[PDB]
Amino acid sequence: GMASLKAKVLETFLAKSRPELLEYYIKVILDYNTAHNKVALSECYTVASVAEMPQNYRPHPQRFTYCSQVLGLHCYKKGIHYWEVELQKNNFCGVGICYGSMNRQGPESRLGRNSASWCVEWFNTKISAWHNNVEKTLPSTKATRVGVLLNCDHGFVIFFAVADKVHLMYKFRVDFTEALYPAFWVFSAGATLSICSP
Repeated sequence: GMASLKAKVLETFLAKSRPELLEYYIKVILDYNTAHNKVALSECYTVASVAEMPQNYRPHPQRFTYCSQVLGLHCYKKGIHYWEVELQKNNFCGVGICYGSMNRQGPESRLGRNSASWCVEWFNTKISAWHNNVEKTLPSTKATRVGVLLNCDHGFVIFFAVADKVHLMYKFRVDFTEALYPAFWVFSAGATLSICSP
């Protein structure tokens, strides 16, 4: 019964317009203590890019040591939330969510490559959705912006491509077991991920 009701709510959210999604807006700020040495933060901690000069980070237990990732400041276990990320030179980069308990060290700390995270990703300019180290290739888009709809109350996440209107990239139904952080990956030179304020 819950699964049948969840499905009807999911269809409603898949059909929402951008103004309707923006009603769930949440302000995401990047967490300085999580950024890998190769990740530079700028514009009042709303932009992540690949560092071209030393960032002079101190080692921190919450800092990613293996891959070029960074988290948002806050995590969410209740409510329904929406944020957007503008991309430049998106040859190798990723946008997703993860449990706080995701490992921050070693190969398994990569977004979508473990059971604690979900993401969409550009990889040699080709798009895929990832969870639990299982890939789903997706059609290309000319959009330069991703919208993430995180629904903790009903249990799903949706990734939208945002241009003049919104288009589905991929979704996951999940009965989440703990709070979720926005999460980001920037790997190719010149790649930038900018959190939007519309």
